[PDB]
Parts: sequence; C-alpha cells; structure tokens
Amino acid sequence: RFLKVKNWETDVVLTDTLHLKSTLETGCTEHICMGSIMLPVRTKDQLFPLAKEFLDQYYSSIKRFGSKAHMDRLEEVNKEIESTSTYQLKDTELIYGAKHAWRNASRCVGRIQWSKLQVFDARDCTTAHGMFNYICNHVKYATNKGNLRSAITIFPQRTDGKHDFRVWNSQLIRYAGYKQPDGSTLGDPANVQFTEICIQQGWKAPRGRFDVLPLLLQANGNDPELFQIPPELVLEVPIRHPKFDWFKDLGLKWYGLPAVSNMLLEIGGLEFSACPFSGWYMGTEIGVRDYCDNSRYNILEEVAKKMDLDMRKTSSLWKDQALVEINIAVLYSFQSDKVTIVDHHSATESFIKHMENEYRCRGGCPADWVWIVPPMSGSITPVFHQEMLNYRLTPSFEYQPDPWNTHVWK
Amino acid sequence: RFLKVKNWETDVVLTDTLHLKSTLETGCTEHICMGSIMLPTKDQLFPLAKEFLDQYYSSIKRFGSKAHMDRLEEVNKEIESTSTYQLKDTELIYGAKHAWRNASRCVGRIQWSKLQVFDARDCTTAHGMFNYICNHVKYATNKGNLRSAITIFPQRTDGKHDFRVWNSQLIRYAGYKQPDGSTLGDPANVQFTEICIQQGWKAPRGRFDVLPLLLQANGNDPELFQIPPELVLEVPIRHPKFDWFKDLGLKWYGLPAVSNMLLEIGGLEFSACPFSGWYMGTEIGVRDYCDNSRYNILEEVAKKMDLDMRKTSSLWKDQALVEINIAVLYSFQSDKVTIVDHHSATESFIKHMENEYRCRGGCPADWVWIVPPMSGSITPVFHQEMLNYRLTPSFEYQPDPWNTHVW
Ligand code: HEM
Ligand code: HEM
Ligand SMILES: C[C@H](O)[C@H](O)[C@H]1CNc2nc(N)[nH]c(=O)c2N1
Ligand SMILES: C[C@H](O)[C@H](O)[C@H]1CNc2nc(N)[nH]c(=O)c2N1
Ligand SMILES: N=C(NO)NCCC[C@H](N)C(=O)O
Ligand SMILES: N=C(NO)NCCC[C@H](N)C(=O)O
Ligand SMILES: [Zn+2]
Repeated sequence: RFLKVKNWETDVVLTDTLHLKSTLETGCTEHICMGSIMLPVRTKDQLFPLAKEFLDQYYSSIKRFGSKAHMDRLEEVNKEIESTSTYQLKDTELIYGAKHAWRNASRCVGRIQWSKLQVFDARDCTTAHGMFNYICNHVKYATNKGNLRSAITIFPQRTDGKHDFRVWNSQLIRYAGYKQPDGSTLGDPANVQFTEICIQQGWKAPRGRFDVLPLLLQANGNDPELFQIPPELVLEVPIRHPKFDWFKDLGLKWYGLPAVSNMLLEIGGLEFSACPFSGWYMGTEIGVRDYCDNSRYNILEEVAKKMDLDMRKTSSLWKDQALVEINIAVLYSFQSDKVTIVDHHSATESFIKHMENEYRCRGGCPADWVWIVPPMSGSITPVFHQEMLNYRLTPSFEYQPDPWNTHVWK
Repeated sequence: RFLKVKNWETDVVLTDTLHLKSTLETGCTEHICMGSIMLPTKDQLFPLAKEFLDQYYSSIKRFGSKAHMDRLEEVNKEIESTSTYQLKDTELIYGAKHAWRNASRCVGRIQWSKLQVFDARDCTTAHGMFNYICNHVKYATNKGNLRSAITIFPQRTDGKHDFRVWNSQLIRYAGYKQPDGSTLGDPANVQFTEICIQQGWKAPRGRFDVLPLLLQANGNDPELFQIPPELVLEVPIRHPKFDWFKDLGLKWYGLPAVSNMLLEIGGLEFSACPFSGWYMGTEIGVRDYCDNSRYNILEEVAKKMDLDMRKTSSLWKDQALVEINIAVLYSFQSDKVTIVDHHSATESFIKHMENEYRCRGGCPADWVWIVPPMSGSITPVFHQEMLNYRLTPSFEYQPDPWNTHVW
C-alpha cells in the first residue's frame, strides 16, 4: 500500500512505503487520533524474531544480505539466545543501531545529522563511578569547547530487569528547582522533584537560580550515587541582547549541551535503559520553552516590562513581541560565544530537505508534526505546511518511567 | 475505553467518553497516524436519521417519549415512501448548531449555541440564492458588530439537482496570473478568479478585488452576481506606530464566511450552507498575508522596518510577523469591526473544552488546527492534549463544483 504526503506550499507530493515496515502501535485507532497525546524482561520467544529483523536490516544495509557472514551471525545469535536467553551486539551493529534509532526518531527535527554520531560503547561499565567517568568523557568530547559534536554513550543492556543501569537525571546537565514555603519556585520548576531526591540523597544545594544539578547514577540495579560534574566541563552561555543592554541584567544564562539521559534505546529487541545522547540546541528550545513556558522560568512579563510594552491588553501582542526579542537574545549570545546552535528557520528548512531525501532513498520518514513544528512562528517555517506520517520503526528511542517510581532500594 | 487528556501546563486531567459515540473514521490506524493530513440508500438513511432524532429528543428531555416515537415512525414512513425526509425547523436549528459544536478544527466553538440559522430550503433559483446571501452578509456584518450565522439551502436529492456556492468564501479577493509570471492579488483564488472570467465577469485586475458570487441552484449552471459593495465591509490596515505601513496598501474584509462545505444532519446532505462568525487575528495577519503562497508580504514589511535580512538567525521574519499582526488587530479594533486575538481565542477554547468535558463528556479537537500559526506555546492550547474524532451532525469538505458539474 502506498501513502501520499503533500506540501501545501510547494504542491510537492511524496509517496511513503516505509510505513509498511512499521510494527509498533501508535495509540490511534480508525476511530480516534491521539496525535497530540504526549505519551499514549522479554522472553526467548519474542526475542529472536526481533533480533532476526534487526540483523536482516543491518546486513542489508552493508549489502551482505544472504551472505555466509549474514547466515552465520543469525545462527550465532539464535544459539546465544537459547543458551543465555539474551545476546551481545557486535560493535558495528551497536553503532548502526544507535544511528538508526536517531534516524527513526519522529519527534527530532535535527535528523539530517543522523549519520554523524559518535557512539561511545560503555557496555563494559559495572559501577556508578564507572558511569560517572564515561559521562564526563562524553560531555568533554561533545562540548568540544563550543564546537558541539553529536554523541551517545551506551551502558549495559537490561538483563532480568533487576540489574538495570539508569541515569536518574532527565538530562546530564540541567538546573535545579526548589519549591519555597511561600509557594513560589526558585530555579527550574521542571526539575523540582529530582532536585528533592538529590538533596535527600545528600546533595548540598547552593539554592541559586541556576545551579547545575549533580548526576545521580544507578549501576547494575544498585542504589544510585551522587557525583558532581567538573565545573570546568560545563559550558554555559550568559544571555544578552544585541540592542537591549538591560537584557544582560536579567541575569539569564543556559548550558550549551542538550543531553537527554532518561530514554530507553531499543536495538534488535535488546533494551539499553541508560543511553544519554546529545547534539546541539535549536534556539526555540531555550528561548520559547525553557524561558517562556508558564511552568518553566516564565520570563515573559519581566522582559515585557523592561521593553515597556502595553501589557494592558493581550491584543497588543506584548507577549509575542517579548518572545521574539528573547529568542533573538539566545541565538545572539550563543553565536557570539561560538557555541553551536541553530535557529528554527534553518533547522526546519534542513529537515524538509532531509525528509525529501529520505522518501527517495528510503521510501519514507516517520515524523511527528506536533513536535516538528517550532513553538513560535509556526507557519513561517516550511514544516507547518508539510503533511507528515507518524509511525514507529526500530531501532528506536522510547520513554520509560522515572526510576524513583520503580526502583527497589537496598 | 475511557480516554484521558492532560494539560501539561496546569496538570488538569479530563476523561473523555464522548468519543465512544464516534461513528466515522479518522484516517489513522494502530500503525500510522495521519493527524497532519489536510484531508484524510433508504437502508443507509434511517439509521442515520434515527441516530439524529434520538440525540435530539434526548437533548430536549423527551427521550423515549410518545412524541419521540411518533416522529421516529413518521420519518421512517417518509423515508420508505419518499426515499428521504424533511427536518422540522427545530431539528434543523439543533443540527446546524451541533455541526458547529462538533467542528474539531474550530477554535471558537465556545460560541456554538449562539448561531442565527436562516432556513433557505424554499429557495429554487440562483437569484433567490443571491438574495438570501445578501441578507446573510448584511445580518452577520451588522455594521461591524459581527453576529454568527448560517444559511441552509435545499438538501441533495439525486445528486443531479444540488445547490452549490462555487466561491470558497462569500467574500474573497481575486487572483490573476501576470506576464511577469508572478501573481496579482490572492494566489489562492487564481483558478476560481478565472472561471468567473471564463463565465463573463469583468475583472478589474486589482490586488484586492472582491470576487463575484457564482451560484448554482437545482443543478443548473452557476450564475454571477456582484455583492452590493455597500454590504462588503472592509478594513484598511495601518500600524499603530509605523506610519509607513499604510503605504503597503493592504486591507482585508471583515466577514469570514466559508461557503464550500457540506452540512450533514441526520443523514441529509446540505451541499450549499455558507456560514460566518468573525476573524481571529492570525488568520489574516499570519496566514493570508504571510503564507508564501498567499500575499507573501514579509519582506516588503521587513525592508520598510530596515532590519538585517542577511541572516535568518536575526529572526527578522519573526519580528516582521509580529508587527503585521499588531497592525491587523489594530486596524479592525480601530474601525470597530469584531476580531479576536489568538491569546483571547485560545483561552476561551480551553474554557469551552472544560465546559464540554463536564457537560457532554468530551470535545473533539484537532490540535494541528487549533494551535495558532504563531506563538504556539505561549497560548494555552499548545499544552493541552486533545482527542480528535468525528461526530455528526458535521461540516464536511466536498469536491469543487467545476470538477463535477455537467454543464
Ligand atoms: C544535532 C542536533 C540536534 C538537533 C538540533 C535536534 C533537535 C531536536 C529538538 C528541537 C527536539 C525536540 C526537543 C523538545 O521539544 O524537548 C528533539 C527531540 C529528539 N531528538 Fe533531536 N536533535 C539533535 C540531535 C539529536 C541526537 C544526537 C539524537 C539521538 C542520537 C536525537 C534524538 C532525539 C529524540 C529521541 C528526540 C525526542 C525526545 C523527547 O521525546 O523528549 N536528537 N531534537
Ligand atoms: C465566532 C467566531 C469564530 C471564530 C473566532 C472561529 C475561528 C475559527 C478558526 C481560527 C478556524 C481556522 C480557520 C482556518 O485555518 O482556515 C476555524 C475553522 C472552522 N470553523 Fe470556526 N470560528 C468562528 C465561527 C464559526 C462558525 C459560525 C462556524 C459554523 C457555523 C464555524 C465552523 C468552523 C469550521 C467547520 C471550520 C473548519 C473549516 C476548514 O476545515 O477549513 N466557525 N474557525
Ligand atoms: C500536549 C502537546 O502534545 C504538548 O504540549 C507537545 C506539543 N508539541 C511539542 N513539541 C516539542 N518539540 N516539544 C514538546 O514538548 C511539545 N509538547
Ligand atoms: C500540512 C498541515 O496539515 C497544514 O499545513 C495545516 C496545519 N494547521 C493548520 N491550522 C489551521 N487553523 N489552518 C490550516 O490551514 C492549517 N494547515
Ligand atoms: N536539540 C536537542 N537534542 O540535541 N534537544 C534535546 C531536548 C532539550 C530540551 N528541549 C531543552 O530545552 O533542554
Ligand atoms: N474565523 C473563521 N470563521 O468564522 N474562519 C473561517 C476560514 C477563514 C480563513 N481562515 C481566512 O483567513 O479567510
Ligand atoms: Zn492519529
């Protein structure tokens, strides 16, 4: 079956066949679309088929499908599974796997970069301190003094579900949040609960507005341990405006390395519960969401005041005006400090090219419109006008419950 | 099953059961989501009619009454005898209001119950249609204090006597392909603008020429008519700070009136049912003015603002967009024409959503269409999970007439 996708701005029409290889569910039925819903131990039985599918994809990618090497590997894996219930990926299959999980991530607008990924193999790791060392190396490599390089660190896969490796932080680098008795919040509201766990675990919080959280690492299913990231490895950017000299006095700054660390990476049926990955920021992530979401730093008013905008009536679009300037400030500050960043216009334009390329060479590109379209100036970016098809391909990155909700303390 | 919807900004959670009454398909499947795709017999009729009458009588607290039963049998006998039936005025009004209530792509449904319904089922000719339309335009415009309304022409019979308004909106601007290769006016209507020519209209070849109505009655060929200019309210667009803005020579009409959709009530199909409410600022300022395939004006305004358009990262497009939208809203409010900004509109929709969830068990909503084309996340609906599904009565899309008409 063929599925047509049309861009109402260019009239360009694409044909998708890739969706035929989609196995996982979407949450939608023939009667209801849950497209805007944020989030709607395996047995030997369902393992080999998943392994076989993957290896077939892998060997086909290297143009060795059906080869003796291909058949031996399948037999090798089958034996290993039956013999140990699981199996180990070869270094090459791991790299191929990680890259495709990224390639298949429908909510990522930066996928034009999918093939350029530095994969750090941390499968020999056994302790929390070991995890800390691998993570410090990832941050330094990826940061590269501001010339960011995409990378992912992969810790030991899940076995029986009782020896999981986990990075309790949602991002390797993020600011602490503290609830005050008066009901207000100091820092980032998004990280309040995790911050409380850190404090409870022994972290001495400096209680500021931008305190870099400590890493809480869980190795081999044991209780998590606290580690502070060497400050010299944490690249930050003070935020100032190119025309508003008072902007700098707002006291805003942000970290340069976005590193999601709470997702699960699935490759050939294997589950890697600790797989922190990083690329570089698209401006709006910080300027629109982290700074202006009512439930985050929420700086729209304070910025609007300084600009002395008519905040009496929404129809003045004061919020909209303050929003643009703040985003101008983020992009300007990063570029001035020579820290990699991309604006939403460039990022979306590149994605369209990537997407068209993918339909031609791969037969499709699963994409989540709700997530791909930027949180500001939506329709003046090409993706808004692009019809998309969302489906799940493996390997892939998945959500997983926060560890503090499932962990059995020792 | 009982689905839940969460707002990630307020944590509020709502349970939806109304979806369990959905009957039509969404276009999606367990394997693929097409949420962003713009457009994914007597035996057939009675069940549809029955479903409708049951909800009608249920709404009037007479479910399972003799009146209910009587009407059910009357329509039943009517369908069996005439292969169709006629809705009572009360059922027609309830149907139209609910089709609006069920329009998952409309952000202004908090106004759903306040709709003026013009019964034009006695219309027989194009002239009659022009008269009814003129009256609708005048009633809804109301000197600037816009009032929502819909005019319902005769329902389909054998598909060969369909009533159709060929325009896509009662009031729109023409578009012409110039020698330059460029487009004069609104590119979105270039094709229709030509069918009017190809039919007789004397286009003024201007940038903002109000198109002529092309009305089709009883399947006959469509006819042209000029809407009395005195009835077409327009707003000159100026900025409340950039005196140079007026020189751009921009203006827009005050009455948004979709006229190419199909109203379905109790199985019956009303192929000519123009409806109007009032504009949300962004529709004109963001989409009609800045869409690359529309008036695409960002640059001109950008140049006149003298900002660095060398690098996309200066966000000149974003700055310019905001101003163009401040101007539209300013111009309308200044001339006293009803208009709502995206902030106020989305706030009201969230309130409506909450009312709907506690009173009807849900509210079908299309997130892709509900979230404004600008400042998405600073409006509440961005953070609101929504469930999209189809409920009848409903407003549906339908093929353009010139692709089906047999002259
Ligand atoms: C090179 C620069 C990259 C850019 C500019 C980019 C941009 C983005 C943005 C803007 C989002 C949405 C973030 C949000 O709303 O929270 C996103 C999500 C995502 N990206 Fe990328 N990305 C990049 C690199 C990567 C890399 C290296 C990977 C994986 C190896 C990746 C995996 C994903 C995934 C899985 C998501 C969804 C996360 C979630 O559900 O919260 N991205 N990306
Ligand atoms: C009172 C003011 C109203 C406001 C502020 C409002 C606003 C909107 C907006 C912003 C859209 C999206 C327009 C687009 O992107 O093309 C829309 C679509 C729609 N509205 Fe409303 N609306 C109002 C009244 C009405 C009325 C009176 C009806 C029906 C009787 C209605 C039925 C619909 C339908 C069916 C659509 C989708 C049309 C399509 O698919 O192109 N609206 N409305
Ligand atoms: C409810 C809705 O799904 C939610 O607010 C989504 C919308 N689009 C998004 N898009 C991106 N990139 N990131 C997000 O966190 C969200 N949040
Ligand atoms: C391809 C995509 O569905 C398309 O551009 C949609 C997106 N959201 C929209 N939302 C509204 N209100 N109106 C539109 O015309 C669109 N166009
Ligand atoms: N660009 C990326 N990945 O490289 N973003 C990841 C999520 C970051 C998150 N949106 C933030 O603002 O912190
Ligand atoms: N607000 C309404 N209806 O009341 N919009 C209907 C479609 C109008 C279309 N979006 C335009 O900008 O012309
Ligand atoms: Zn869907």
